[PDB]
Amino acid sequence: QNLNGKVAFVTGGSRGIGAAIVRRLAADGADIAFTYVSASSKNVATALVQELEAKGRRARAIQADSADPAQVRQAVEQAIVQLGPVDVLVNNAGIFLAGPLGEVTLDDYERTMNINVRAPFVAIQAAQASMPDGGRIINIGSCLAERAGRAGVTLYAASKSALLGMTRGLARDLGARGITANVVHPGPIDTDMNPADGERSGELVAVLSLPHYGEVRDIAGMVAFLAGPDGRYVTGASLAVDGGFAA
Amino acid sequence: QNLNGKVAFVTGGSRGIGAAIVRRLAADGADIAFTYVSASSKNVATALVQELEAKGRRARAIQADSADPAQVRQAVEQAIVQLGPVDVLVNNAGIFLAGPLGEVTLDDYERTMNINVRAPFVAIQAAQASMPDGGRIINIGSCLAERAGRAGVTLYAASKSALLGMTRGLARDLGARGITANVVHPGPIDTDMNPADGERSGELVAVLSLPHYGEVRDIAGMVAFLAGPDGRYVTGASLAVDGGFAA
Amino acid sequence: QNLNGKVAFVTGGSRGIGAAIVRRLAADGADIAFTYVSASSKNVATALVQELEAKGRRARAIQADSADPAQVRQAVEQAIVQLGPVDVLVNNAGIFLAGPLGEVTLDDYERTMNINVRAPFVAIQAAQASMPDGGRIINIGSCLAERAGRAGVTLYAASKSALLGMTRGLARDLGARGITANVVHPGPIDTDMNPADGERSGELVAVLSLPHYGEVRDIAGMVAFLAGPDGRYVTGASLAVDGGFAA
Amino acid sequence: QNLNGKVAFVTGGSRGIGAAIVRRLAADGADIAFTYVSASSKNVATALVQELEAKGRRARAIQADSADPAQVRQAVEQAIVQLGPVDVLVNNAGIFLAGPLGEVTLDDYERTMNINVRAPFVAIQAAQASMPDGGRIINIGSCLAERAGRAGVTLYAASKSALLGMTRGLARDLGARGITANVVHPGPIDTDMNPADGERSGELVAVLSLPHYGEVRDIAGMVAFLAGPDGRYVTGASLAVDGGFAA
Ligand SMILES: NC(=O)C1=CN([C@@H]2O[C@H](COP(=O)(O)OP(=O)(O)OC[C@H]3O[C@@H](n4cnc5c(N)ncnc54)[C@H](OP(=O)(O)O)[C@@H]3O)[C@@H](O)[C@H]2O)C=CC1
Ligand SMILES: NC(=O)C1=CN([C@@H]2O[C@H](COP(=O)(O)OP(=O)(O)OC[C@H]3O[C@@H](n4cnc5c(N)ncnc54)[C@H](OP(=O)(O)O)[C@@H]3O)[C@@H](O)[C@H]2O)C=CC1
Ligand SMILES: NC(=O)C1=CN([C@@H]2O[C@H](COP(=O)(O)OP(=O)(O)OC[C@H]3O[C@@H](n4cnc5c(N)ncnc54)[C@H](OP(=O)(O)O)[C@@H]3O)[C@@H](O)[C@H]2O)C=CC1
Ligand SMILES: NC(=O)C1=CN([C@@H]2O[C@H](COP(=O)(O)OP(=O)(O)OC[C@H]3O[C@@H](n4cnc5c(N)ncnc54)[C@H](OP(=O)(O)O)[C@@H]3O)[C@@H](O)[C@H]2O)C=CC1
Repeated sequence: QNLNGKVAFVTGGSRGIGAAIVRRLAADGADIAFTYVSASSKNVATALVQELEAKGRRARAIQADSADPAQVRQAVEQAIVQLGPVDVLVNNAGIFLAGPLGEVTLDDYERTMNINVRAPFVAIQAAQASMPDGGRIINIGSCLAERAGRAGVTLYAASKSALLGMTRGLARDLGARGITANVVHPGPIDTDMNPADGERSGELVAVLSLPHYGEVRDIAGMVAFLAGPDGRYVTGASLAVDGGFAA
Repeated sequence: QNLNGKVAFVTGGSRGIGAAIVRRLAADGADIAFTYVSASSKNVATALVQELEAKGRRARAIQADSADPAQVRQAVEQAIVQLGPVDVLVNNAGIFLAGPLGEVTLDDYERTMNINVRAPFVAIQAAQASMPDGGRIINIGSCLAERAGRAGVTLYAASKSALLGMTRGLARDLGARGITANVVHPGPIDTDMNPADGERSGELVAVLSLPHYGEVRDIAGMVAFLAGPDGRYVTGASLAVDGGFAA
Repeated sequence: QNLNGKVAFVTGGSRGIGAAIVRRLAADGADIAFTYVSASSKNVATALVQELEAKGRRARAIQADSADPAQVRQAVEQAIVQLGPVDVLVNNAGIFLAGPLGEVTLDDYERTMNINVRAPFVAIQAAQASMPDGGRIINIGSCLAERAGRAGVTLYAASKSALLGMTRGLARDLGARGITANVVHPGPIDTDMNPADGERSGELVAVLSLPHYGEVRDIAGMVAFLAGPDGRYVTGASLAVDGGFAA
Repeated sequence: QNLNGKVAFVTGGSRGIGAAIVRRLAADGADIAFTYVSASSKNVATALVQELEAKGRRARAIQADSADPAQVRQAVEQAIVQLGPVDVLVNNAGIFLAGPLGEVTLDDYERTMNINVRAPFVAIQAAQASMPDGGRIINIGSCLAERAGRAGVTLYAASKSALLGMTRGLARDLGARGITANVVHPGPIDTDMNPADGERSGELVAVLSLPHYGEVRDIAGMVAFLAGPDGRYVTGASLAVDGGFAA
């Protein structure tokens, strides 16, 4: 289709929104490389690769801890060597540590900032060197980057709003090559990080414009749109897929 | 066909961005009704309708001056009886009157607010009474709504930023019915109203992230995405298709 | 006395937030002219003039229905004849019509748009020609301009988000003369229009960062800061005085 | 003296914007503690302290590299013991590293994020434990957090937009104690880091609404406003003092 002949790199592709993104981009015809960290995700990841090869797509699963900048850079470099320069980079892997402000530890701080901020920045730096003209960079942000709404999300909210300025700076840095950079903001999305049946799920739905959690395909479709022909003129933008959480 | 069996209504569908939207939504399978104002556009408008019928879509062109609240309301009422309840309402017709602040007249003001603000609001009121659950409302705004950037556009920017609160409030009003309301913000788009080769065009390209005007298909593609299945959880959002004018 | 020798114009200065603005600006040394609409307010307004003159300030009370553009223009012109060119223009008078979207009437729309949008533009257009270099324009917006948050405020929200684009275009139109233009956004404020003890008031406090309504001096203080020496480099900004409603 | 009897903490208080803040908050009557990093600033820092003591204020200058979390925490703890619990915390010290995206180094990343993001978070965590009810947190951000405008500022813009989410979450975390948290975004301000006569200054003045750089008093005045009685209902806000750079 419209991604035929293109290479996509997706951090966190083993499950949740990232697995939905890799499936959607592969269906659009991209060759896919994606990362995972947890040892418990190794089986899921190699099964995911087998599912994509069975559809005739090239695919690689790469273990790379986003907490470690060297591991993210190596993953991209390995992806480039095996599939070629990356056309679509999707920074999706994330961590959510929430709680009373006085209990936040330095490990909470370094871990959140390395995974949610520095890793996307390192993947971009590694990928951009050889990204073909008209390339795409798509960061997964969060509705909490633009509105905290509640107590207990200060550190997470700061890591995710760091991507706003990073994305706008990237759209300026790379626009002369036709490369676009956008950040997508999910509202509540039914995944393991945020189950739709969690005890907190109900008070959250109460503040949405649409009275329900979204689904992982909602995010994958926004990403597929920014990745394809229809995204060519969208850049530097914050695109909320949040059910009207912000309205 | 992502829009098969749906009805779409589009103000200002005879040329420019509005024409590209009607072609795109019909090509996605929607029956289309759209408005035009000048008698000079009557030929172009009815040629457009036969072009869609020749592709097997039902389509109707209705002459309705956006300045007149009854004409817009009657235009929507006519489309509902001829094509059925509208699933996709696209408020696109607009006027751009620019110049020194001291030279602004009351006719400039009433004409700008009647066309850019009141006409969409009237069209939404007529369409919403019978819009099926899961429907879509899409206002065409402007990058000048979020950043004026220059002298001489105060009246126009006020009329477009008026769609921001209107859209967010509509998302809340209609969200229990699954209906979404979004505003898309064009950057410079090569049209009759904004030619890519106008004498001021170069200084506008100079402040962009991507160094060229966009094209009418770029706005149409965003509209088609919000109109379809992948837009189902986007609501109350402002979506820039501006080449990074805002980055 | 940072406003000594300056003239202020305040729509709606007879009560609520506008009465607090005229009091605060006069205490800073401004000669003041302000408008009222209700004949029932003539006693409060002329009482307000008497209180200011007893403090040695020049003051004028001018009846001007904001629904009528001509009355606003003539009020500004009279203030100018009486006190000299206005240094500080404060657009405060406003109307709040809320309710179900299907019950909005054209009278609701016309009255809301004339009072909340056209009247400020007309006052600015009257005052700007002879506004001294370094003057100030301050529009009173609302937190609902940036976030509707709930159903029933669509029309009001659109009227208020119209001031964002108008204010940013004015900051461009007039900045070469040193004139600033800003919009202030009250959060819930205890006044006649929004009593703190209304039966609906409690659910609103529940979404604030500070757990209470604000007070009219909170807006008056923000206005005084913009009017005076510390505001000289602030222009085109949206300033929330909303108790953290948007946070 | 609206800050009488209160204690203020200001990182980077020896010169530029931070010195003007320490002078303004002391002149409003606060006892002040502030940090510096360079051994070369030790004379300037202790001279500033003597200037404040000569006006009758208590003041302490503490060398503390913001890059080092323990030094930042230690400085806040030392000031709490010496001057008492902090009422007004001003995170001002910052670093600007600009250049091509591909040349950004690990040290550029680590130093920018440790200084612009982590140090403010650490100062806040230390001060908030004993901050008196009704206190104020004021982060110094940048107009580049909200709009990059140009190529070459990606890292810096990411570090500053991180303060947006941090500030909004802090406002929720602390609002129940009456504490406010806001970010001030300077435009170009004539200092050592951004001299008003630099070769790049003219093209920058060309994109402003006011056609000149601001001055350090313009920033000190907005902080003093936030710190005082008139800021009591402002929280979670982004307040631009940018000459209309964003208009
Ligand atoms: N879902 C939501 O409601 C919201 C989500 N977001 C953002 O969406 C993105 C993911 O959403 P979601 O799918 O819900 O998250 P999940 O926790 O459900 O899935 C997490 C994925 O990220 C990967 N990941 C986590 N930490 C690391 C790491 N240190 N190194 C490498 N990979 C890692 C996991 O890999 P493994 O399987 O190997 O652990 C897994 O594939 C995140 O950025 C999150 O912040 C934004 C707003 C709200
Ligand atoms: N193109 C750009 O660079 C930008 C565009 N926009 C917005 O995008 C939208 C369209 O832009 P563009 O395509 O350039 O506009 P064009 O002027 O090229 O096309 C205008 C269309 O609107 C119709 N129209 C105008 N006034 C009325 C009215 N009173 N009643 C009915 N129909 C009317 C015309 O019908 P007829 O053909 O009969 O005249 C025509 O079909 C507008 O909302 C515009 O403000 C915003 C920012 C930048
Ligand atoms: N109150 C709140 O919590 C919020 C307030 N706002 C905005 O703040 C502004 C004032 O709010 P508030 O003071 O609470 O409202 P009030 O009704 O309490 O005070 C209104 C003032 O405006 C004047 N006024 C009202 N309508 C007109 C008109 N058509 N023509 C001329 N003068 C008029 C009245 O004059 P008279 O005495 O002659 O009637 C009165 O002095 C408005 O623009 C409102 O939208 C924004 C968000 C929330
Ligand atoms: N000025 C501008 O044009 C703009 C400024 N800003 C922000 O405003 C704030 C101040 O601006 P400006 O006054 O121009 O900055 P300056 O560089 O002129 O002053 C720097 C101050 O920060 C201190 N400092 C720097 N690094 C450290 C550190 N690692 N540990 C402790 N103290 C440190 C310095 O201490 P010493 O004296 O020991 O060096 C000095 O007091 C910064 O956050 C900046 O990014 C935002 C937008 C535009």
